Amino acid sequence: CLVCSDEASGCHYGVLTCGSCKVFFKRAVEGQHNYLCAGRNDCIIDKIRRKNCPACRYRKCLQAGMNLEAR
Ligand SMILES: [Zn+2]
Ligand SMILES: [Zn+2]
Repeated sequence: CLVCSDEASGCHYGVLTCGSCKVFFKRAVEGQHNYLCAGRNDCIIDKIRRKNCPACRYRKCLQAGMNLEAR
């Protein structure tokens, strides 16, 4: 993961965030779109690898530069 650092794979979504955040982005993209954090001033879904905010993960998938159809 470009973001979290939970090893990722290239695949169809290109941008190699972990498999989950990709499929996630996908279903997100699709239904639950825009995940605007806990707006808790740039929440970390990283370093320690704890999901302090699921919303924030999508936000940083963007930030990482992860978009659905292989950005
Ligand atoms: Zn990830
Ligand atoms: Zn967050």
